[PDB]
Amino acid sequence: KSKLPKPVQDLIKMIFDVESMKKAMVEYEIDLQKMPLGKLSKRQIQAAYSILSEVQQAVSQGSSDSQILDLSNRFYTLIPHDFGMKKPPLLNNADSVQAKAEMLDNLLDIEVAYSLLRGGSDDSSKDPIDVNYEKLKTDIKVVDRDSEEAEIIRKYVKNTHATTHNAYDLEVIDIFKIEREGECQRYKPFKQLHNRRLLWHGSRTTNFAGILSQGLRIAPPEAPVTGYMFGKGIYFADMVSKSANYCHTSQGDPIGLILLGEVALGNMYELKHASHISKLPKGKHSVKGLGKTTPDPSANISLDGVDVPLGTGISSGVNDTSLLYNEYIVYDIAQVNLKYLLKLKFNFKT
Ligand SMILES: CCc1cc2ccc(CN3CCN(c4ncc(C)n4C)CC3)cc2[nH]c1=O
Repeated sequence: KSKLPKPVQDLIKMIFDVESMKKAMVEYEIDLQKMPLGKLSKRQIQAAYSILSEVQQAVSQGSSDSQILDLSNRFYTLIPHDFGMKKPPLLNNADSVQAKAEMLDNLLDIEVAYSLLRGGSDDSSKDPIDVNYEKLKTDIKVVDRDSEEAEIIRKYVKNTHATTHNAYDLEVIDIFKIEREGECQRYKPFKQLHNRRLLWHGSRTTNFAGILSQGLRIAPPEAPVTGYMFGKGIYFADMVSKSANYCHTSQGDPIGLILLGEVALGNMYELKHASHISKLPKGKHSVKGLGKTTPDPSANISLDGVDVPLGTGISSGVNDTSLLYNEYIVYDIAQVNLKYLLKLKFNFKT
């Protein structure tokens, strides 16, 4: 039997749940009979991203819907979708490209999680929770509820739930302190950079075995850059609810996971509208998407020499922006040092 704390054991059970991986694929309208979990490969995902990039070019160059039908069918050939003896919807627009790139980004994390379960050793004398914990190459510790670090984290959650995300409220169940093997060493060129901030990143529970083993990653070269608002980077928010929306929890599955990462932002390239960039302008280290609302800067605090923007939301004074809240993007995986993982209960009012 495992000696791991019960909250860590429950976390491991959650992120390696095979039935949850299947459900995520069903949600993504994938045909499980034609493409089951075991059949998912990096090669097929990579080939589907390329078709998506082909669709991105045909949509921008104003190709006919007749010409687009063949690229759309090509996509469904690589990634079977659930329809039956039916005709699938046309991938003939930017919204379609964006939704399919988002789906493939999720399939990459699910493939990692499933490859970790199949690629190891089999020993019935060891607790399978202990076996799976070791596959993550991450030290996971429970943060004491009464500590100052837990108080700062709970205040950050409490103060940054946006009014426009009023459909649910959040309850912090567990706070974990996480240390991914070799991540601190990788972060070393950025450890003293200015503007280091503790920011949120939400994701589906089915992505966390991939996030903990491989860290936060950028979409591959084959992925269509126009499929992402600020291009292929790693996205963060300073508002908990903006990130919690990415958990995709529901009344039937209300437990979600969200990260707190130290992000070395440096000189930020400030943007108000979409810019599908391939690289940053010289001297810039990140992108800050300017929101209409920002946490109150007078309420900024320090937790281990890093800024924590835990103030309640106030007007940023920024006009004519496509964003309600800020977002931060980095384009080098080394600019992120994952610090905490929170298990949250969503209480829906709807
Ligand atoms: C503004 C805050 C924010 C933005 C946000 C945007 C998108 C995703 C979805 N993630 C799917 C898996 N994905 C991936 N997994 C593997 C690869 C190679 N990639 C690219 C990374 C992206 C989650 C997000 N959470 C947030 O809190």
